[PDB]
Amino acid sequence: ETFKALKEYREGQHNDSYDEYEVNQSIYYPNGGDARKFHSNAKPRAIQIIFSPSVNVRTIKM
Amino acid sequence: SNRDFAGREQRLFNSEQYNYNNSLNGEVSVWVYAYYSDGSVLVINKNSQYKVGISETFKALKEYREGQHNDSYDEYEVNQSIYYPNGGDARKFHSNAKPRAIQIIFSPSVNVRTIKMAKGNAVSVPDEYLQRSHPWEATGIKYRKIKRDGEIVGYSHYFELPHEYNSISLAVSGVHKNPSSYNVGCCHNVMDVFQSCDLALRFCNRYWAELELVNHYISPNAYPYLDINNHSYGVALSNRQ
Amino acid sequence: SNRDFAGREQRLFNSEQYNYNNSLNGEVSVWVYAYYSDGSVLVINKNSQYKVGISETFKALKEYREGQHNDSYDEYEVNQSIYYPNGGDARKFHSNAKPRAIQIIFSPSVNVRTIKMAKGNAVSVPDEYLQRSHPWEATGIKYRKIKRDGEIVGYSHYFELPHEYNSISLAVSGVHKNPSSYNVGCCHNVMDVFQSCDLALRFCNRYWAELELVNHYISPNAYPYLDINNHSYGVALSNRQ
Amino acid sequence: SNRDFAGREQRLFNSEQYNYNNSLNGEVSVWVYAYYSDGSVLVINKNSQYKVGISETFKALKEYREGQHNDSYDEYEVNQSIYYPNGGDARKFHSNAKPRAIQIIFSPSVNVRTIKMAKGNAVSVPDEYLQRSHPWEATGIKYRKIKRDGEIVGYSHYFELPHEYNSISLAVSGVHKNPSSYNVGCCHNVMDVFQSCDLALRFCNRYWAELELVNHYISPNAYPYLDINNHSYGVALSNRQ
Repeated sequence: ETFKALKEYREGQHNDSYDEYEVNQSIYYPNGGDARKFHSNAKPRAIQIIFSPSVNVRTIKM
Repeated sequence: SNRDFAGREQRLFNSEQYNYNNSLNGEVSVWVYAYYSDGSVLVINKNSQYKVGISETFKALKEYREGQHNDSYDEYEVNQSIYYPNGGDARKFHSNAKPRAIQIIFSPSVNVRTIKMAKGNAVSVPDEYLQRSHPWEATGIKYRKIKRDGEIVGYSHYFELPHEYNSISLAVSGVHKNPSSYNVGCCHNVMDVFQSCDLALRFCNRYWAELELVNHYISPNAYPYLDINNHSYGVALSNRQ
Repeated sequence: SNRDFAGREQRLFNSEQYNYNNSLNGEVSVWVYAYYSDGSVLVINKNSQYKVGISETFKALKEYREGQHNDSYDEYEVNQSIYYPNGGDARKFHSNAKPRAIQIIFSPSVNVRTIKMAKGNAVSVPDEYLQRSHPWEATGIKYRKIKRDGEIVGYSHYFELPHEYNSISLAVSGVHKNPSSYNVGCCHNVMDVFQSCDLALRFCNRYWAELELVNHYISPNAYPYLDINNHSYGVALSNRQ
Repeated sequence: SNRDFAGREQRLFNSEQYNYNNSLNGEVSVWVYAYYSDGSVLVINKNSQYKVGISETFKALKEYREGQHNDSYDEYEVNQSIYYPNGGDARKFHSNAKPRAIQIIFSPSVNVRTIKMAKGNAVSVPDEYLQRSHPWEATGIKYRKIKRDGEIVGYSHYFELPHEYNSISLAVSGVHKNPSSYNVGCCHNVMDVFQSCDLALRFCNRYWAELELVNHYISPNAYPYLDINNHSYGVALSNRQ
């Protein structure tokens, strides 16, 4: 997944979508964007990766 | 030499400002800063003679973005589910409009031993139920000295609200220092204190970042501040050029 | 026997809550309930030491539905036609946002003889014209005891506004009981009462039905209430398990 | 002298970066730039081990302005009239959302003789009809060396779409250089190449101008670029300080 694809998207509701285009610009390069927030609440705070027990753990790559 | 009158007058002008603020004729001031997860900060300031404070509801401390969408209907529902568990029909687990932290700051003209805080729950009860509530706690011992160049420029109490259950109403209060034995609230001056209640000036605003707060609110007004990095701001004036 | 310490401690814990509230260290509390024709109810609550009250404009008591349509422009006009007959350009004869009834409730820690109400007209004049207005009426004799299990848990004043001309502003005030001869407002404690003004916590909310009010506001907080069926709510604590 | 170890280590650090990229352990990368009449540019980038490519539909290459109006219903219709003449009900002769030009860029770690392109028509057919389509053309001979300071920093294929009939789907593919006789896709490593398919990282974005692309995408990441003035960008690293 891309950075943008991992950001919170709320289906059928407002998403601050124009401002969040700008958030992205300021994430890709410091001071690159014209966003009206310091920290986007759409950014993931954590990640968990889970594999089925049928994986070989020594093959996992990230 | 002692004939540098520019130097002597500069030092006096600053000392006079320091001392005037600390006189019974001067201001006492309080600020509440509410810190939100998007990095924006709400400030509420009040400035008055004699005594000063601030009292806000749970809802009033929640992030409000002027002239933009605020999820306002869903946030009515968030409130209902905060006032009573499962009381609301909200489409989120955690409202990002809830303050993540609070900082209370007093001007150095406060008497720290007079500071009082009522930190209520979300229905504005200080301590679980009204029948068992003392209506304030004296929190002065918890205030840190905000210092610049050796000089106390302010007092800070900082507390996080990092858990889902930190949902608060808040009032704080302090009294202007008075080392005299003259009671400013006794019969000769009491109606002046009643007038001071009417005369107190309030300010509020939401800044997009702590950077803006520091650059455009704290610094231009020579206010005290302590930032999230534990760095002090303000201007030392006592016997200083 | 007298060796049932669980029983004795339960009774003391409750008696202590009763008595603490009624101490000079305790809360006094007031609620204004405004009842609308759609069955929803606005509550305003204030909780403070020493004395407490609530003061609202005509407009502030009108139904407001958070995050939904409110006929807001037409309701500006309704107001103009309420402030002066034929002063407005409203598209309705009677605004359903006007309160149909009011209930004032005080905690049992109030002294009923101190209760004061200023029930103004729509431009906030107590009695027709300011020049002839006493700024309050002492309404204590009109308060009914809200009782549970023999115990007074609160005091209620209920009044309807069933006529087209009942358009009001409203303020109410009461003082915490004090059977002592120690004046809490005299010179030794006066600045504490001034601080109590800053420290008072406010709450407001509109509930969709009296059922919600009873289930999710009155009951979980052990507050007193009297419903439109004349049924009492609250918790008796004096010498009770 | 030979005892300037800062100098020797600087040159090695750069040479190591050059060489690592070109190792079988390193990345191979491709970029598609689509140039629109309003001067904005869409970039699609993919970065992977072993081999890498990009495949897009006609519609996917059309200008999309995030969070703004896009004439989206009319542009559904534009598409219908592109897929079949007079198939749509569009209110324009020429959509300004259609790319005016394409540039394909590969990292210098590609083997140019492995580059393959399938430039289809608007219904994703490489050559008029599927029955007569070879599914790719080997276009390596057309790639220009992007050079800085003597060093090949990338490879460019640039082609305009200046006619009303240049309506394309597009896929491109290249393989990482491998001067060894070790086949990275043979049985000892084949499942690593299958994993590389999962592990490939994609990026896409629309920049308002080529200036922004150069300043904020190409330059900060030490990527190769050739601008519309035929000027080269990138960083030379082989045996350089």
